[PDB]
Amino acid sequence: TLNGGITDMLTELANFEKNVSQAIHKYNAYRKAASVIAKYPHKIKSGAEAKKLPGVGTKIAEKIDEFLATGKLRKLEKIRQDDTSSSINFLTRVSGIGPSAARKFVDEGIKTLEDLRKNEDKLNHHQRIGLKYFGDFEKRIPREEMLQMQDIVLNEVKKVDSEYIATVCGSFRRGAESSGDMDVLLTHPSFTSESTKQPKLLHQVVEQLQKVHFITDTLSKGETKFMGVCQLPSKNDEKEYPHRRIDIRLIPKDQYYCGVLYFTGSDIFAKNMRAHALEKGFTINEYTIRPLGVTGVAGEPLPVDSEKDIFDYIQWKYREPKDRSE
DNA sequence: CCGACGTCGCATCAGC
DNA sequence: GCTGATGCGA
DNA sequence: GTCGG
Ligand SMILES: Cc1cn([C@H]2C[C@H](O)[C@@H](COP(=O)(O)NP(=O)(O)OP(=O)(O)O)O2)c(=O)[nH]c1=O
Ligand SMILES: [Mn+2]
Ligand SMILES: [Mn+2]
Ligand code: NA
Ligand code: NA
Repeated sequence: TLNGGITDMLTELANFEKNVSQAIHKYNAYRKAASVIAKYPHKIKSGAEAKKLPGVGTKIAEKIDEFLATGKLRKLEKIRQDDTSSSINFLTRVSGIGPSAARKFVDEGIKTLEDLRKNEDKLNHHQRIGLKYFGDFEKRIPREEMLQMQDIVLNEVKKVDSEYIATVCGSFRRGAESSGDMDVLLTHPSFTSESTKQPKLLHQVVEQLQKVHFITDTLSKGETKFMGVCQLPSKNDEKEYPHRRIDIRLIPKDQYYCGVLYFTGSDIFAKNMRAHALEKGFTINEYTIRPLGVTGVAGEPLPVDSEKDIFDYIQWKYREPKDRSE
């Protein structure tokens, strides 16, 4: 954490441009610069040194100079005491609330935590639940708790159909000592790129995980993606565990490796990999890696049978999950 | 300079 | 009801 | 905001 103050500054700038300015690319530029600096093994002595890194240009270099000299950045000081910006930035932290909904909520005077509670009738379902567990969602999950949840999910899954395979991707698979949520890839042999030989495949798993009071809430649900809330069971006389966000993704069994690559992350690592795939003339999603034609239009799925195979096509040495934490 | 910036799932709304 | 765009999220 | 070309 050598360059902690800097990466925080850029991350805060990223949040600003996303939530307030609604400038998504600026937001990704800051997050990209913060990431490349995050894994820079030196304590940066000057902006020009940082400018030697990709994703770090003139404007950020100048801001880094200002930060390194004063210990602060004036643009952020101004933003911090801007009440509208501070209000919008806050509302966006509630799940289901983005820059647009936050901005309009502020136009109605709804700009604090109680504002959201007394005006509960103005939220859709996602925002209602996202506010219901705002406090709990702020807490991280120690890896120890992640391990408990994986036993439950994997065993409950086993009980519905023993051919379900369930893998816990996300930062957990990246070996993080603490995660922000739980991410689960799911594969049943009846669901391939060829056919859905069984309906309700994901529904029945959600159903089972609700029966055991593991999944307490749903933010959204489809035939391939679930977004909701879970909770570890506490013993007698114990304070309850915080409610945890959970994501479940049903991906066609034969397209597992593109799926496990996608959901393992990190999100930036992905964005850099897929952007590199393009420069090599490939396009990767959670399903397939495919070549790009002479006209841009992608061709047929190339054969993939390992995580490493996808790294090969784009001329990248395989990086274990632990090393994708950009 | 400038075009492009990973890719896609669900909720939701506009328009028909 | 559907198609496509938009908002928010993975 | 950055950068390839
Ligand atoms: C949010 C998000 C996720 N993803 C992919 C990569 C993430 O690793 C994976 C899971 O989403 P997440 O749980 O929001 N990210 P996380 O598991 O990497 O980090 P954390 O430990 O939950 O905070 O999905 C993207 O590719 N773009 C995104 O914007
Ligand atoms: Mn996660
Ligand atoms: Mn997640
Ligand atoms: Na640079
Ligand atoms: Na949000």
